[PDB]
Amino acid sequence: SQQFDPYPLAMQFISQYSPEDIVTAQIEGSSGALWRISPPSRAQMKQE
Amino acid sequence: QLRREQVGGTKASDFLEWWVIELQDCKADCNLLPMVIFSD
Amino acid sequence: SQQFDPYPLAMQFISQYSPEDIVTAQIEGSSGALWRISPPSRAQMKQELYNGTADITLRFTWNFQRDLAKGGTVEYTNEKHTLELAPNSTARRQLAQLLEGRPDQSVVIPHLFPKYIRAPNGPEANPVKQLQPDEEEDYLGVRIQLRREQVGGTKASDFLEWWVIELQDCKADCNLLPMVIFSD
Repeated sequence: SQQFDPYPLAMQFISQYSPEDIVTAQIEGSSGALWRISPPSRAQMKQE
Repeated sequence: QLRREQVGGTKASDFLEWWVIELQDCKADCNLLPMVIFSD
Repeated sequence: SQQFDPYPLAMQFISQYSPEDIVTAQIEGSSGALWRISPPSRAQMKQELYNGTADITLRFTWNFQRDLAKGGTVEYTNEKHTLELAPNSTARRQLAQLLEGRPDQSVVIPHLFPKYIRAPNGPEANPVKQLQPDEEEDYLGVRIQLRREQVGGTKASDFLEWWVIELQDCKADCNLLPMVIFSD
């Protein structure tokens, strides 16, 4: 709320929601799986 | 970004690939992307 | 409509639907992903495909996801076409040969790809009974093939495999399979 306090529309929107009703999703960036693509489709990707 | 890892021969298929994405302006949690969502 | 104009049942069925209510799904044939199977399970596949006694099944399943914001309750409509393979028949032996690593071997499974499908408001995307009266001989055939790519040692696990399927009678769009579906 402090971060978005100057703005009126943002402030009313955030005020509308309870604190235990908003969640932060800490999606990992690097923790992915192997990229699986057939070599022909990857070559076509690069060429296109 | 794309990460490679040699295994082992064909050139491009010769080794493992995966993808790493990170936020544009990251200081210390570069390996993490927050996403705030409001659920009614 | 012109293509199916002589037939009465087909003509009434097509007339029933609006032109902006039927869609063609240009599912790609060759643009697949790597076939991932554990080496023991692939070896067991090949061995059971050669020296098997019980018939082995082979199923082709379609599944349509429709937008749920337009009303309607069921959100997925799916159905499968199951084809049996009797032991030592030509197709099963052909597949067992296919897994051997031949460079340009191919197999043809007759009557597997139902071209015209219907997607009702229920979870049964049955193939149109009418446009394909035979219901088993009107299904298109599918040419299956396996592609290898050397990497690099164990022989069979030494290199990448994926599968490419294409329509039985293809002239220029061989890398594409159309699938016309009527949605109520």
